[PDB]
Amino acid sequence: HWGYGKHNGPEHWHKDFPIAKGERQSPVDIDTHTAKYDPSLKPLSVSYDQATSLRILNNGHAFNVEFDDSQDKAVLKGGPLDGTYRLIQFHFHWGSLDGQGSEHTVDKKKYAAELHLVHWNTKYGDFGKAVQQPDGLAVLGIFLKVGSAKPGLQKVVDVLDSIKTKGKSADFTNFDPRGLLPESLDYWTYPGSLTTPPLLECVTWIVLKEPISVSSEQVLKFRKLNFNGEGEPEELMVDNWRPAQPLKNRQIKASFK
Ligand SMILES: NS(=O)(=O)N=C1NCCCN1
Ligand SMILES: [Zn+2]
Repeated sequence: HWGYGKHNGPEHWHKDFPIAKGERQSPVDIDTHTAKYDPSLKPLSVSYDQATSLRILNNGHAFNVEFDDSQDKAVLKGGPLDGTYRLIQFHFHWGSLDGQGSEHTVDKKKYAAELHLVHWNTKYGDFGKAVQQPDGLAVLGIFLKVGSAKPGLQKVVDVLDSIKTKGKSADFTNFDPRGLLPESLDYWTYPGSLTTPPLLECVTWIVLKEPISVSSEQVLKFRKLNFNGEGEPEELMVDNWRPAQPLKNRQIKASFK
């Protein structure tokens, strides 16, 4: 099964998932000079005041903070999107070192990590149907740089000891994802894919320009997680990022001048 190692990592995924070489794969490098301001875009509406977090899970690839998506409670609207997208989970990608870890890059710069808030289009009724559609998902991507601590991340960091290994989960109610957002909602957007198998080409990506700052100690605790299950030899969960993929026939649009 797929992973991030030399024998099962990104260069191998195309054998089981041929769409890995498709026309709208993610992530990509965002060339800031080539992206074009689009005055047709609207501000992003991020409405997370009623979000209901439930659980945090180590799935062997990353950890997911899961939300109750049985009602419009935490939704993304506006920007490039038509209609309403419900938050289902967020997770991160990160490196073994502070100079790598993001999936998207900005003028080839790698950030220490990247947060993905995953939302599905409510017109398709749930997530499994949404992933079969070209406009099924919207992923809000936020870069993490190492600097000052992000207070709203600390509850996540402090629960990681309890989900060290693959398949472990813990209650994670009453978490407010508003505390993971930067001040500005300026963004880039393009049509892409999931960055993990099955790599489905269902995503409108919305990548914020402003990174959030996290402390070195916060990201160090991400790097103490394990890819392996309990009782198995320890494999640190680091470098769980897919590199940039060919842009092919796409244009990245900017919401800002
Ligand atoms: N990293 S990612 O693009 O968000 N890929 C995902 N794969 C499975 C479903 C949700 N997300
Ligand atoms: Zn992701």
